[PDB]
Amino acid sequence: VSVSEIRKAQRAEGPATILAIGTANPANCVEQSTYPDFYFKITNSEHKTELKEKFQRMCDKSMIKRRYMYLTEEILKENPNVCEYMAPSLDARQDMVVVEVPRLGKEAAVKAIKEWGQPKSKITHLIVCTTSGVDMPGADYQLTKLLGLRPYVKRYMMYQQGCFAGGTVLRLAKDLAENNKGARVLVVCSEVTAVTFRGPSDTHLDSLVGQALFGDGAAALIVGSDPVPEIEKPIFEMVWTAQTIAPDSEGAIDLHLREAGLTFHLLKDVPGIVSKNITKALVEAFEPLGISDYNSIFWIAHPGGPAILDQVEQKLALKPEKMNATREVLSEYGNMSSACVLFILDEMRKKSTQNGLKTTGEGLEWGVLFGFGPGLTIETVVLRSVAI
Amino acid sequence: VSVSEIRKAQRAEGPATILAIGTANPANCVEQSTYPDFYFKITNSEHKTELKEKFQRMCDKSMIKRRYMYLTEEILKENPNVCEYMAPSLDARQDMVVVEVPRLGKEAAVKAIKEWGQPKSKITHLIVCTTSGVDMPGADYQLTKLLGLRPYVKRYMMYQQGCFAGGTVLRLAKDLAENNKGARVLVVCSEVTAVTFRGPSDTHLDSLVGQALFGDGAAALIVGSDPVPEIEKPIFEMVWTAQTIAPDSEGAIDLHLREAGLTFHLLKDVPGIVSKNITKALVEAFEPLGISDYNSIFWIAHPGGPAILDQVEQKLALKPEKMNATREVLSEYGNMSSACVLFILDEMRKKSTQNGLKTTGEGLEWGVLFGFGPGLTIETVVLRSVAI
Repeated sequence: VSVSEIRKAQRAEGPATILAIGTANPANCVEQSTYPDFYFKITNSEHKTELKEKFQRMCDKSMIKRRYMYLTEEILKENPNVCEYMAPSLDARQDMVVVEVPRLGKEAAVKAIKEWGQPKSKITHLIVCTTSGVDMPGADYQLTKLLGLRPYVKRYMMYQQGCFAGGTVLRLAKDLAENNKGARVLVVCSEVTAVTFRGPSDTHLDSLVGQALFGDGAAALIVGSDPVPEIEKPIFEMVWTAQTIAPDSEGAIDLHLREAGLTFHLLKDVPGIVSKNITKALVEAFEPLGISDYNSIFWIAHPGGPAILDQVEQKLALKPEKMNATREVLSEYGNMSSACVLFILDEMRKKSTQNGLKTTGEGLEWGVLFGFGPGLTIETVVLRSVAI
Repeated sequence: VSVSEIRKAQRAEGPATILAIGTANPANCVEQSTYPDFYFKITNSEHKTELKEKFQRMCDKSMIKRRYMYLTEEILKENPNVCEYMAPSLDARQDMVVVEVPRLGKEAAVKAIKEWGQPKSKITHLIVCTTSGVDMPGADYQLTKLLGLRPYVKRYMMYQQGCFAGGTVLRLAKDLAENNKGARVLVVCSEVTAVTFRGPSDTHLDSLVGQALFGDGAAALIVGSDPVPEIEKPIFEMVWTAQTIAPDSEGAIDLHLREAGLTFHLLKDVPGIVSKNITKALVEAFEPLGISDYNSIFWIAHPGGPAILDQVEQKLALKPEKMNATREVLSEYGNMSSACVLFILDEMRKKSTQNGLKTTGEGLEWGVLFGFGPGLTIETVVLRSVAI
């Protein structure tokens, strides 16, 4: 047997391409304007006047209009340990998210498969990504079951990943599609805040900020190299990826899975660290392509908070329109952790097509997608649009 | 800018190759002959006489002479919640393994990098895999810091994976090395039983079986395509991989992460399912290669328990020597979950080289490595040996 023959016959030829995007969110919609009143009443903290004022300002500055949440008032009233700031509550939280993560991801995945138009039996790889809960067999096994994928689908279960992982799953699917002839990767990010929700405490305002920002959602992609012309429909192409850890950012964002659920901590200035290091990330990606005008590429940035977006825009002098798709997803859905950046790609390509632009990346050729999260980690994906 | 030029210049040419292997284990060595006495005492269950006799039979049939355990008598005496069959103890368990996982992985990784002999700054990708504990930033971030890797190393944090993911990390590193010119992947699997350890209960004999089998260990690999002749030293080549879910195996092995730590459940006959499904996995892998004599290839099987090995050997009529390296690792270390198969590759190539055989695969050309675990999942990696 010749391994070099086997190897040339095994691998794909072209760039890993996004061929379909589908999204889903819990039915329960939570208005941001009145969230403070609702959250202080459900967590029994109505008597903390200075603290609720603090949360009202947080919610007012978030630039989030609404979020979708698996957690309802009814569910929360049955779980006082989840409504406390710190009470043993992981078993109850796990019981919710071990079921909700695959459920919600299945909705998003069905949508993406329908868009793609090809038999689910041609799905050869599955990436499932979440930051809410873990189990064995994982959510990857659950989604194989729920979707009726072939039992020999090759699975990649990405657990406890964090806000920066929409970039990581793309980085992964790129190598899976490109190195394997005929491979079609289903990619699912599904994030539920039932593991992080907790009551307010005036000595942990970083935990509280989280309660203003994180929302639920799943996004699914079909990724593959060598699309069949006129049968499959390219949306975006991946060209180059990177992951780095920003200097001076030790302990900026930490989340620990405990008996009281997933705690959320912010010890450094995230917006300032991201803004200070985004240029270096851009030159590593775009210098080899000869591009240095960052207003000439389309943008996708994980909206960890609005201040990240503002401080990046200001550092680079981005025109205000560059972050439009990013800010629309933040407005309608809040920070959905790893899924957010995938919703943004959907928003951008949908708006570009609806508005008659020349490419799926706002009429521009090249673009960038950034994931930001614990480490402080920056994930970079270089994208090329598709004509029409 | 041409994406096809970029794609041709970006990818590697040859098969992903294992270039170094290093292992490590906690210093505390626990003899199996006297474990029943020690465990029924540290868990305050000396009254449970019938149960303890059942354990001694489990331990005597295990074919495990010793195991290395991070947990010591001193640690167990400071953690009575850990020694109960089911007491709130995840926070204590997480505090142990969030630190011991990357500590032990770093020992293994330093050994492999020393074998490899190239500057650690040439490590471009890092896969870290564990079934014990989770945290954010992960053990991948911790090992990047502990080892001094470049902060732009591309990371793949595989958490809550199970016995079966020694195969998974090889499946993963194959695509990473093969699709990226110059990529050198450090792979670390590091497994500590402090999240599973718990007292006995005579109504849960499946959990008790876990206490007789699982041990601690880390194994590290350097994986890359296009090795530099006579600078780098190939050990094994990967040629083809697969992952499947055996029919009729729902709920065979389940592990849940709870406030009381990671529970372990066995509801089906694992040895029976693995043995009924192994032929199908071998014909998928070897039919395309023209090979059907399973005694003509070298073998690496995850030793979940000894009955898995006995029932596979019997089904296939394997000669008794085929499972030698597997059994020697089971004997000296126990089931180390995802790290186990990697120690078995290390034992086989070291014995082959020590005994003056012609290849690193016991003098044979082609081999197979199998990972077995929750799902019921079977991971298959086809390997070619290297001369000398």
